[PDB]
This record gives sequence, structure tokens and C-alpha cells, in this order.
Amino acid sequence: GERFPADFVWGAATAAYQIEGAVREDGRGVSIWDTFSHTPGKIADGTTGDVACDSYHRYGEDIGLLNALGMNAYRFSIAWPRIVPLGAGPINQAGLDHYSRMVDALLGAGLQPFVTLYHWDLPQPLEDRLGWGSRATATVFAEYADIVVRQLGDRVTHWATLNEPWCSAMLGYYLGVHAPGHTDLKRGLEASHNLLLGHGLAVQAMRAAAPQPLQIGIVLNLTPTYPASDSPEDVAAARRFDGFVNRWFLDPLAGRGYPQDMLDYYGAAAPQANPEDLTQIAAPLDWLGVNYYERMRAVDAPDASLPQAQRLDDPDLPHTADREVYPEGLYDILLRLHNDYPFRPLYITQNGCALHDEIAEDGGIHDGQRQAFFEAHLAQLQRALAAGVPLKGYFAWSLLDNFEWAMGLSMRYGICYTNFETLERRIKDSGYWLRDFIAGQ
Ligand SMILES: OC[C@H]1O[C@@H](O[C@@H]2[C@@H](O)[C@H](O)[C@@H](CO)O[C@H]2O)[C@H](O)[C@@H](O)[C@@H]1O
Ligand SMILES: OC[C@H]1O[C@@H](O[C@@H]2[C@@H](O)[C@H](O)[C@@H](CO)O[C@H]2O)[C@H](O)[C@@H](O)[C@@H]1O
Ligand code: NA
Repeated sequence: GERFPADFVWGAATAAYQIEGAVREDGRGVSIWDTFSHTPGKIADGTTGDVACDSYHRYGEDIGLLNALGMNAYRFSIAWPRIVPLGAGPINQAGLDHYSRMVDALLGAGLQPFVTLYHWDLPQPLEDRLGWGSRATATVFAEYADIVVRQLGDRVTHWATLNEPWCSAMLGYYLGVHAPGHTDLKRGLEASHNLLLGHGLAVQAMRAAAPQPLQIGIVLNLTPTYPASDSPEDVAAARRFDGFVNRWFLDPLAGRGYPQDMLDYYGAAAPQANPEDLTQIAAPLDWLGVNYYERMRAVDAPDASLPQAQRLDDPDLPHTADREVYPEGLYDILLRLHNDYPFRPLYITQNGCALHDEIAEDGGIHDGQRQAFFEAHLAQLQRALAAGVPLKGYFAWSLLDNFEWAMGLSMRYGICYTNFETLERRIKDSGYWLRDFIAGQ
């Protein structure tokens, strides 16, 4: 009841800005996250992605970790700023050559590359022209996608267009906690539409530019939502939050248009989604990736910002450094995708947790709660497979401790510990647990 398919993808995941550093090297342009990180007060601990894990130079060390963990895949992102530094403008061949070498190093190690094209590092020049608030950014995103697949698509079969458009749109343009840091609902919703349109345009451009058949998907963060009580007010709140995070993206991707309950709720703040756009958004996916960290147990919050839902913590569930642990939410969300939506196959493209990790006296990192996190979530994946869910792989978040966006370097999600001063990496106990679990397969 333990065993995964022999062809199951086992990996760990990262994002370029979170790990690479070398922010001005080899022609790289300025990204929104460079601008944002360098804006006083935006990052909790004053850190930036300027060095991060120095993976631009140290990716071979990262490959060494993945090999030591007995993984058979690595999910990582390509930095648009390294490929088209102005966003819309000339290619930077040095950037493409870098990722060509990295892809070859992965394939040489027996690690399948699962490449994300957009993991939040929009070139700043595009943001100067409204960024995801402009349709033209979707156009030039698709051009970037074409450029990269033409060069690497002879070797990489598995691509994702976007990582987590809800974060880019709602955290970056509505709540202002992620780059570029805008705070307007209409801007967030407009951004969400142009992200989805970028996705659709990119799929078509990638299929046209591809030198071989590709497996193209999109990666969504999904948060299963539960009403804290069965009162109408709390059930409605759960429904609005579920629409805000999940259905807003799943439905148009599924060819169902935007969810009408949310359209009516947002009113004129929602974009004018003409039919032609929705057709483009609903391009068939070869796979869908799910990023899962937590559930939302919702109570009505009439006085809060839309969607007027607040989290009610449950005393019966333990917390990590930053979240409630709820492994069964992964089962629920997969069963929902399996039964309620058409996408298949599915991958878990990010799942992991943050702890107050410390190097112990013996030199290891004794992260038992993270081991238990993986054990429990993988148990729920076994249950989901048993129910018929077409799950084809699992990527642990993250390969190593990294720059976690607005939290900076101070929130450690790695299965490997990163010393940010020396840049040494050390496998945590949870990493060795994953190694041995995967090898039992
Ligand atoms: O049939 C299974 C595949 O269904 C695709 O979803 C399509 C969607 O692309 C299309 O817009 C609407 C039109 O009604 O139909 C759905 O079935 C998924 O994208 C694939 O992942 C899935 O394999
Ligand atoms: O920096 C830590 C990780 O934060 C996650 O963001 C979660 C998101 O998954 C979830 O859907 C919403 C609402 O429940 O909460 C956010 O905090 C990102 O998905 C990860 O990429 C990121 O590594
Ligand atoms: Na705790």
C-alpha cells in the first residue's frame, strides 16, 4: 500500500529568483523581484535574491544533492530576465546557453528536467508598461516561451507555462505583498486575465515552435477550503474563498469560463472576458501541476477585504513555522480534481513545509516534523492513487532553503539546509527519509 508506479516522477522543486543569485551577470536584466526586494520594508528580513543560494554558479552542487537524494527529476524555472532582458526585445544567447548546459548536466545525471517558464520574475521594463495589467505582456510572454522551447525543446519534454497565477495576480497586484506590490482589486483581476491569456497564447506558440511533441501544463496553488461551521454565512465565505483562489483559475482553464458567482461578486472590477480570450485560455493541457501547502478553514469576515473570509485556526491541528498541517487536504483536493474537473494527468509540483531548522551538535538537521509532513502527505497520495487519481509524480518543496519571497531567507523550506553565508548545503533528515522511501520503490 506503499508503492508508487515504477515510472513515477520523484523530484524536488525550486524557482530561479529564489536560488540563482548572479542577478546582473551574463546579460541578465532587472526583474520586478529585483525592484521589489531592493525596496525598503518589502522583505521581512532585509534580504534580496542578489546572491540567494548562488545556484547560477552552483547548480552542479544542486545536481549532486538531487543525485544523493535518489531523485529522478528536477523542477526548476528559467528566468525570463536572462533570456529576454528587456521583456520585449532581443534575446540574450548567454542566458539560453546557461540553461542548455544545465539541462545537459541534468540529463547526464539521469534527472528529467521539468521546466517552468514563469515563476514570478517579470522583466521590470514590462512592468513599467503596466506588466500583467497589459495584454501586450501576454503576447510577449508567448514569444519568450517560443524562444526557449526552440532551444531546449529537443531535450525537455515537460514544460509548465506559469507557476501560481493567483500569487502573481492577487499577491502582486491586489494585496501588494509580492512584486510588483500594487494594491487594487481591479488590477489584480486584470492581471489574472492577462496571465491566463499569456498561458493560452504560450501553449499554442510552444506547440508551433516545438521540435518534438511536448507535455505542456500549468501549475496552480490550490487551497481546499472548509466552512468552520455549517451556518450559511460561513459556508458562503468558504465558497467565496474557494472561488478567489481555486475556481477563478480552474474553471476558465477547464473551458467553463470564469465562475459566475465570483463574476457577480467582483462586479465591474472583473475583466471583460470576451469569448475569443476564453477559447485561448482553455487550450487542452497535457498535465496539471498542483502546489499544496495548507487548507483554509473559513469564517465569514464581512468587514475584511474581498473575499470576506478569515482563517479560523483549529486547535486539533499542529502548525509548522508558518502554517497549519492538514495532510488530508491534499487527498480532498486531488479527489476534487479527479471527479469535478477534466485535467489529467496530475503532478504534485510543490509540497513541503517550513521549520525553525538548525544544525545540530552532530551536524545533521533533525527535522522530524518535516519527515512526518512528507510521510503523511505521501500517504494521502497513496489513498488518492487508490481512488483512481491519475497522479504521475511528486516534487518536494524545496530542494534547498532559499529566498522565500516576502519572508526572505528567514523561512526555511528545504529538504537540504543552505548556509547563506558560506553557501554550503547539507541534507536534512527529511531528505534522507525521502531518499530511502524512493529507493524502496
Ligand atoms: O479529456 C481529458 C483532457 O481534458 C482537457 O480539458 C478540456 C479543455 O481543454 C476544453 O476547453 C474543454 C472544452 O469543453 O474540455 C475539457 O475536457 C484537459 O485540459 C486535459 O488535461 C485532459 O487530459
Ligand atoms: O514562500 C512559501 C510558499 O508560499 C506558497 O504560497 C501559499 C499558497 O500555496 C496558498 O495557496 C495560499 C493560500 O492558502 O497561501 C500562500 O502562502 C506558494 O505557493 C509557494 O510557491 C511558496 O514557496
Ligand atoms: Na509547531
